[PDB]
Parts: sequence; structure tokens; C-alpha cells
Amino acid sequence: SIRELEARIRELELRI
Amino acid sequence: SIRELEARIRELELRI
Amino acid sequence: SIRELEARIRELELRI
Ligand code: NA
Ligand code: NA
Ligand code: NA
Ligand SMILES: [Zn+2]
Ligand SMILES: [Zn+2]
Ligand SMILES: [Zn+2]
Repeated sequence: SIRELEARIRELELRI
Repeated sequence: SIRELEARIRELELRI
Repeated sequence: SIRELEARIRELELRI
């Protein structure tokens, strides 16, 4: 679960 | 803790 | 790992 959350934050960061 | 983090990312995603 | 993710979301929130 933690690896999917990490992936979601990375993209948000990337986008933002 | 993981369920609260999931909720926080979902909203960010939603907003963004 | 969860504490680093928490920190990353807090900043995103802060920024956003
Ligand atoms: Na994934
Ligand atoms: Na909640
Ligand atoms: Na840190
Ligand atoms: Zn993706
Ligand atoms: Zn809320
Ligand atoms: Zn920082």
C-alpha cells in the first residue's frame, strides 16, 4: 500500500 | 495511518 | 516510510 501511495505523491509533486 | 494518508492524497488529487 | 510520506503530503498541502 505504501508503494502505491509513494507513486501517487511523486506524480503530484511532478505535476505541481 | 495509511488510511489517513490515502484520504489526504485523494483530496489533493481531487483539488489539483 | 510512513513518516516521510506524511512529510511529503504536508508540504504539498502547504504549497497548494
Ligand atoms: Na502503481
Ligand atoms: Na479521515
Ligand atoms: Na523528512
Ligand atoms: Zn500514474
Ligand atoms: Zn477531508
Ligand atoms: Zn521538505
